[PDB]
Amino acid sequence: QGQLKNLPFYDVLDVLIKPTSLVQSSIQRFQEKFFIFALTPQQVREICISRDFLPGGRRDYTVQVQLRLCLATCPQEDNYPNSLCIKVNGKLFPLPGIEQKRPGRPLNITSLVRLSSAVPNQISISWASEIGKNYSMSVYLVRQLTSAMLLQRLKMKIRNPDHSRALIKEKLTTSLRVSLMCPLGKMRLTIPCRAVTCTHLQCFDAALYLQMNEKKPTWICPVCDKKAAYESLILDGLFMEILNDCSDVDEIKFQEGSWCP
Ligand SMILES: [Zn+2]
Repeated sequence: QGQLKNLPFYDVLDVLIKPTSLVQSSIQRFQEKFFIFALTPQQVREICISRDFLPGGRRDYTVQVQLRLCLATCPQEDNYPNSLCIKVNGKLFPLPGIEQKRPGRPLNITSLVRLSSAVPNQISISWASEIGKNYSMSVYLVRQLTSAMLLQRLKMKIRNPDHSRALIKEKLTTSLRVSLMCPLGKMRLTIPCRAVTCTHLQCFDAALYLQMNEKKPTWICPVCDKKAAYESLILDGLFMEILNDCSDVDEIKFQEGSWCP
């Protein structure tokens, strides 16, 4: 209870505060709760040496303290309570009526964190309750990953050319036409990719798809607009073979796994 969905661009290094119910008075609308964590000496050093270019162009800590809120039992997306107000060591953390419907995201609170092991850090959370909607907070130490990093990991996880040949033949059992260009970026595919759930043969470029979700993480497949989560992604060996053999060719027709332009 209170566990959140995995974020593909973060590695969890530690749980600083385990999922914890934000208990509400039933009588008063507005609520406030305080939480303490304390970094170890090695965690402080971890943050301090971690600075690098982030997306946006800013140099900052890539090892971060990340606060997440969600409804309360299975893994949930980030969701905020009505009138959420967060203070960290007394300083207000700006966030990036009855029906507040604004979508939650993880909060990088590192820049208000006291980078010390001798002194505890403190977080205050205020909110206004809503009937039959219960929330939970947790705080993690995370390393933010780039798209290159996700790409690399994705490479270490690729699909037999024969799998797609059987979909070709178990589909045609006229002519099956497919493009070698990215529907996202319009240039020639470099690393061809789709979700295992996708029933189409058309691929998209892994690197460019992960660059887009790095900025605005929607995880929607550009070909068919179904869910295309990071963990569902595969790289098609067949389209990789075809890419190393073609040049100046944009589209191909498959027959009963042969292929012409
Ligand atoms: Zn799709």
